[PDB]
Amino acid sequence: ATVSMRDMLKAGVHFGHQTRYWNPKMKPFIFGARNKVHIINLEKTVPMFNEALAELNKIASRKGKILFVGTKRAASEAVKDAALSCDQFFVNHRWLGGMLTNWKTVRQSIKRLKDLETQSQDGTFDKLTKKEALMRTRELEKLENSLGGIKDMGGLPDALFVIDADHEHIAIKEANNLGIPVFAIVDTNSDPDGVDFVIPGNDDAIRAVTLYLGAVAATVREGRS
RNA sequence: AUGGCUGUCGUCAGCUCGUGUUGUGAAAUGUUGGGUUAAGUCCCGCAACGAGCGCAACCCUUAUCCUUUGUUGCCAGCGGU
Repeated sequence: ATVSMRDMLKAGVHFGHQTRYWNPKMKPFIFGARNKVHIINLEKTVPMFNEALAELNKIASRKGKILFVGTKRAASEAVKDAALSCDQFFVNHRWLGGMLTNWKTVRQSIKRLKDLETQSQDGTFDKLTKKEALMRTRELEKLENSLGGIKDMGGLPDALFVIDADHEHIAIKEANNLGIPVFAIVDTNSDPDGVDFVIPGNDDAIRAVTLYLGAVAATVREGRS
């Protein structure tokens, strides 16, 4: 149920950014620098990866709801195959400022989505002209482009999973406000203090983000069972 | 001292609210930015997300055809003048 260090070496989890963009709040997780490129200290990560999954074992056991957040085009596709396979919720596109704290408004937009979603099945657009139908599908697709992965959310999620916290610092501000356990994949240039469960790793690699997703996929399915 | 009614900026495209967020606060954000339009009209980005009054549309007239009717209106196809 846990990953080995050998597989992570092939995954490229320790290939951080340069020594010019590094964040000084990551010193306890910085190994060295080769060709002026910081290496993630893998010794601290592996044990912290398990307790991160251990926390995932507890929340998923009590019918908990988790949220995978990643707005990078080099990670936007993996999260789609992740949440849909493990029966969860995700946000691959633009993280709206106010998805959590301003839920009383995003709740109605979901009703607006489901209003146009229900209108798309029966075919109500066939009696309206081409102008009214195209207009109702240009927003319906935009809400699918925004709230498409959280249509059946049902209230505030109980856990937050983030990919590269510094690129998602809007989501962490909302997570620390409501008191939600946030599990983030922090990079050498990212923000560690905002997240209580930090997982020092890389974000600009395809195989790196999937190795995390493969691990979190099984542990949450262990909670559903 | 007022109601109702009116002129003008101006038919200019702006004016605001609920929630969230930012700053001790007045307030800001939304309404900024790249393009675009007659126009905060529309798309994309974006700590903003939505909505309301406005703009637009629905109203009237004019322009083309068809259907319905033919008076006191009209006169082509046929006669008497």
